[PDB]
Amino acid sequence: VLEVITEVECFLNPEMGDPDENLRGFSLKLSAQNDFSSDSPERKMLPCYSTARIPLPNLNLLMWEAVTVQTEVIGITSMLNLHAGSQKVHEHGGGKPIQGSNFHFFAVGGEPLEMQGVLMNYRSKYPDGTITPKNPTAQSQVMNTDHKAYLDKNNAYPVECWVPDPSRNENARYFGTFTGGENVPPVLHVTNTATTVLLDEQGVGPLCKADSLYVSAADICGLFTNSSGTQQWRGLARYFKIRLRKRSV
Amino acid sequence: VEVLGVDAITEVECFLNPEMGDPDENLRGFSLKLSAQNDFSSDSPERKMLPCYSTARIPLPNLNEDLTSGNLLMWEAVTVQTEVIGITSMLNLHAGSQKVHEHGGGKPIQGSNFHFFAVGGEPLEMQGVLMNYRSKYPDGTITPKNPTAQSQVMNTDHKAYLDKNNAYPVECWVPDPSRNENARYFGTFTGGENVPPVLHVTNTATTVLLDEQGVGPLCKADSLYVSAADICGLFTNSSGTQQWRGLARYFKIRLRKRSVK
Amino acid sequence: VEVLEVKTGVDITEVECFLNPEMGDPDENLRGFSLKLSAQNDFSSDSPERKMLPCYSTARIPLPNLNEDLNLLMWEAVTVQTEVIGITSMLNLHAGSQKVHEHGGGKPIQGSNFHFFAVGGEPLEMQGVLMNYRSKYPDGTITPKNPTAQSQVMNTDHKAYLDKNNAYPVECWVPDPSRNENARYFGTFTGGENVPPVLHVTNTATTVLLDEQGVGPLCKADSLYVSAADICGLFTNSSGTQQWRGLARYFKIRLRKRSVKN
Amino acid sequence: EVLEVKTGVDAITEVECFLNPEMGDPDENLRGFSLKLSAQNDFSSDSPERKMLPCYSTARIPLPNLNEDLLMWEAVTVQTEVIGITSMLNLHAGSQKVHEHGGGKPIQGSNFHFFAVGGEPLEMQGVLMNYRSKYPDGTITPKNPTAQSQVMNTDHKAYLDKNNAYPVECWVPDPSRNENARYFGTFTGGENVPPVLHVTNTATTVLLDEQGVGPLCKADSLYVSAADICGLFTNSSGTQQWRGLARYFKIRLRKRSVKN
Amino acid sequence: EVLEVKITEVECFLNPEMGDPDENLRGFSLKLSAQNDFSSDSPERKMLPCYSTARIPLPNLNLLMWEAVTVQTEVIGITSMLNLHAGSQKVHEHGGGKPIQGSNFHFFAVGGEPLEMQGVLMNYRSKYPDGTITPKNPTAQSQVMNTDHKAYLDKNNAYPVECWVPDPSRNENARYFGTFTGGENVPPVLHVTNTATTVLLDEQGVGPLCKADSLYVSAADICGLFTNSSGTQQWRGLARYFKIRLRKRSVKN
Ligand SMILES: [Cl-]
Ligand SMILES: [Cl-]
Ligand SMILES: [Cl-]
Ligand SMILES: [Cl-]
Ligand SMILES: [Cl-]
Repeated sequence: VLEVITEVECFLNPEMGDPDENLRGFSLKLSAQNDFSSDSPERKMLPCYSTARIPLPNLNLLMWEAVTVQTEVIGITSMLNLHAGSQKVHEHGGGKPIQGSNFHFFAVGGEPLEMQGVLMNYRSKYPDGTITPKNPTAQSQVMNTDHKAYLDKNNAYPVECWVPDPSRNENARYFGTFTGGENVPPVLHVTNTATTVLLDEQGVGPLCKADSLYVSAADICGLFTNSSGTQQWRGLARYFKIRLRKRSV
Repeated sequence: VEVLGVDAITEVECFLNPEMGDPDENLRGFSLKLSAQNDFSSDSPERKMLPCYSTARIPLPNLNEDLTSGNLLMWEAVTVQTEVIGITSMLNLHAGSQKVHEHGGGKPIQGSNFHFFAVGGEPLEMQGVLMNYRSKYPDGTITPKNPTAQSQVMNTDHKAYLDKNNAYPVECWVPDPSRNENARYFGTFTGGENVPPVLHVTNTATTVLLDEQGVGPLCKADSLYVSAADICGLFTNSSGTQQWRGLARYFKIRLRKRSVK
Repeated sequence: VEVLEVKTGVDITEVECFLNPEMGDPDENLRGFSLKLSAQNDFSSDSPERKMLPCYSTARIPLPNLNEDLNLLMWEAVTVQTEVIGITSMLNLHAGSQKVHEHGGGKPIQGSNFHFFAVGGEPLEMQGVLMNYRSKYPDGTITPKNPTAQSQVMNTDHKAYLDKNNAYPVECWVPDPSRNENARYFGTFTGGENVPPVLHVTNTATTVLLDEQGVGPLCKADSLYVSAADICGLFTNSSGTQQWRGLARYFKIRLRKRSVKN
Repeated sequence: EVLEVKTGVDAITEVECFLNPEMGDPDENLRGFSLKLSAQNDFSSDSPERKMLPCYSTARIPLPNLNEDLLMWEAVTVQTEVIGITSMLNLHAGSQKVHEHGGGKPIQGSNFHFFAVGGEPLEMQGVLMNYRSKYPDGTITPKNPTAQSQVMNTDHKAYLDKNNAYPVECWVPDPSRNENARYFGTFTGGENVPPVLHVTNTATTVLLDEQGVGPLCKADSLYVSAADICGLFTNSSGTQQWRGLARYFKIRLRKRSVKN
Repeated sequence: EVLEVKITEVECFLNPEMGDPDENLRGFSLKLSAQNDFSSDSPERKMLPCYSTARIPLPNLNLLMWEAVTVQTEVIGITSMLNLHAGSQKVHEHGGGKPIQGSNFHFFAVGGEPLEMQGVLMNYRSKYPDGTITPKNPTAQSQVMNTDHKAYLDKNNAYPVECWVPDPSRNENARYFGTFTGGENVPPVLHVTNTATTVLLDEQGVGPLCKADSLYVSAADICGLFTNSSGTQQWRGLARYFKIRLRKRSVKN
């Protein structure tokens, strides 16, 4: 990497499971109380990480360096609809707000996000279309160094199976907050005044290999509680605006 | 709206009223009672049940005697002081609100809330997202045209200017982070049945409107745009019915004269 | 008032005040509490009793005139140290409060709270806003005159000076952000049934009262005004009835002499 | 009164201590707990037992003797934290089950975390929930209180001059005095409040005022004060007791020249 | 003692020691008991989470000593708590499983010697099981501060988290950071980022110095309670990653 502008943007859709053509942005209803010895969750019940590869102007070595990102979760006010489908809070009361466990995560890199597998239950039998830890053992419930993967397929890597790998990701920046619990309030902020700098302490940002920029996200907002009492994950899309400059390699 | 050398500062003050629905003449600042449990396939919210974005265009003094000149002057918005007005009104637990228990006081306003403002030199630009794309919205509202299942996530068709007061339902629209190059917007959504409202007042806080290059919103055709949504939470009537409560937002915006090409 | 330089000399006075709260004080024993809260009055017949309504506290601190000939000198407020007094009194869970469960301790004070202070060179300027414009307020209260539905959002008619102690109900009035050019105010409202009180004491915290140009509130008529509201939450009696509980607020204000033009 | 910091050999010292909590200690085995809490006493007949009332902790630390013809020790920094926060992860002993087949109920609810460093005893102001409370022998509480003692009564001034005597519910640090002390307290009230406690040997509180002057130690004595009521322990029966923990202090001091 | 500075990186994933009640429930404790009288409180080994520790040997440089300058650390697998289909009690009829929630402790340390610990007990009369190292000759004063209870974190899976805390009166040659959050319904809140570095230099710019060419990492990451369908509860813990930058420092003999 030697010394030494353009902007790209993306709306990245969430991958919550989409149990039918009308329920884009939701998961299938949650099952409960499967014994660890017989836990076979359906594909459409499992939120997955989102990713997109963004092609950049080819340059000939000059490389695009990501310098800043602006990002926010899109449609947060949609949760002020308490008239459609949600269980009443009490008799004559309005609908129950989306609430409970949530995960808000994004990454910007010059290559796919590197992940480490960890499982609640190693004996989980994951469905076709999902990519999950291979040859899991009891150690897969703590740290098992076999479970390395690239975030190289959209709507494939279940959020519950994978985390950003802090032992890799030399050429990406990632940020995530997990908040667990049945009554957790969603707290989401919007502003066009907030920028994250992507430069390390030596002043270098993600360098885009094969003229490619990779954005990654997961934005599980909480659980939607139907009138029947059934629960579904709700997700929202994440906007990215990335400022890049030419750097000489 | 009070609108008061080359270093001339104009201060624009205004109190923007909330638009929560106002279901009768006595419940200004409240919505109609919330319905619940409408199947997605038959969800027809009443007009007066839907809080909408508040907005106003504030005309500014004309700056340019000669419209033919190489350079023109524009009002540039440099700072805003803002706060929500009448937050103490929620200490009235004697009127209309369900008792917390037998012999107890009234239930405080609480639950999901949204506190949002914008200051720009053109209308706020908005992106539509829906809980439920099959929602049938009522006459008087402006809501995403020809929504699809993709409207429940991101559908780039749904672009609008916040160009009408009490028309754009908060539940359908967010500020568009892909536009608004000539506006600053700030919002926080806090969801949940029991969320406590937390609101601060002080005449000592100022938000700077200058971007990275030190440039504020530039007021196009001498027009300053203020936008707000202040849903404080849900009021619970003795019956158990719930209504949105909103409050007005004050703005004090300082502007200077910028030369442009 | 044209503001000139700070008058330096061999002479920064400090003044201090403990400002008692005005929660309603329903009898001789219940100083610091309101009357039991009523519930479920229809908006059309809402007549709260005076002793049920917390009011803004205010005191005027008199200062010596500085002018040998009626250029002049005014006292300028530079800083304030302030804190809520007796926060630990809520650790009394043996007196009066409803058991949390059988064989358990008393229920803590909790729920909606408001913590507000101001320091000005003149009375606090307030703006009226009502939950219910049809509320019939009791003798001894000063509340918005000729309210309309618009009084439930913003009605610019409702301007008042905080010119009387224990008269302006907290539920009717907020500091006016469109006035108070000669005062600094700070408030946080936290609403809800089960809100925990969170209160900090420290003698290391100073609020600077100086504006953008380094100018504090000026005591135009040789008076300093301190204003407060400290509703800590609701006390729940064994019976189920609820009362507001308030606590006094301490102020210590650093003053200097400021030159101004006649 | 205050001149230059004196440097030289032996112009700096550090002192440390662990101050035990004073939660009431209802028997020889329940050190660090209170007696079970009563409830619903009428204000007119409120007679709390001594062992039910947590009190402020205080200790005097002697410093190397300095000469008066003035040189004084100046407190510059304090490192402090609450000791034994992980003991609350014992959910097997004595605590009511959260539900059938469940673990014990964690300690939770109203808490107060307070410390002070001064060159004289902490100065306190009295405020009462109920001015008619009848406090027990062995406690020092607001003397001859009135209805005003429920808000602010300026008669209630005391020095924190006795360990395990000044009940926390009766007294606060007096912000109108303590010219020669720094204090820091947080009260969080409510039945379900979670304890939140941080430990780290990398956090330092600076005790210097805006002029760069720390507490000055009169007669070569340093005074530490604390209250760390962590919350309520719920027994199997439903009875509740306060739980407190010790507090560590590490105080760095330097010599300061002063003119009497 | 400590003179001029003369760079190497080491990394570790340290497993949690939550009790591991059977070969399938690695990362969990045995179900919690409740309501033992203080006079008859005999917790099983597998029910007690313990501090984790690893010693990392470094090249023998001989004085010159290895000096720990920075640490990046992260709890690993926080998203696994989004599995609400495996084994958790339903929140209500037709509902999803109950999240892990309740009392949690998140702690780490980097030192040039074993972590120095201080013993404090909920109940001094607690009778601890074989394989655990707990306060010796405890008294009622062991429920507050009893200075007898000093120990080195010198063994992995032995020192129960409920018995021991880092000693603020020692650990001159280590840096430690911990937060305890107690309560029935406390929400786990965990952040991941590869952009966060902790500086380990003291006031004089000296990091921990690796006595006998050993670096010591210590942790406890009790995430909260898992509630089984039956109502029984188990602690859940997760591994902690460490990446430590070290430099050579000249010292006097
Ligand atoms: Cl794998
Ligand atoms: Cl549209
Ligand atoms: Cl009026
Ligand atoms: Cl006294
Ligand atoms: Cl020991």
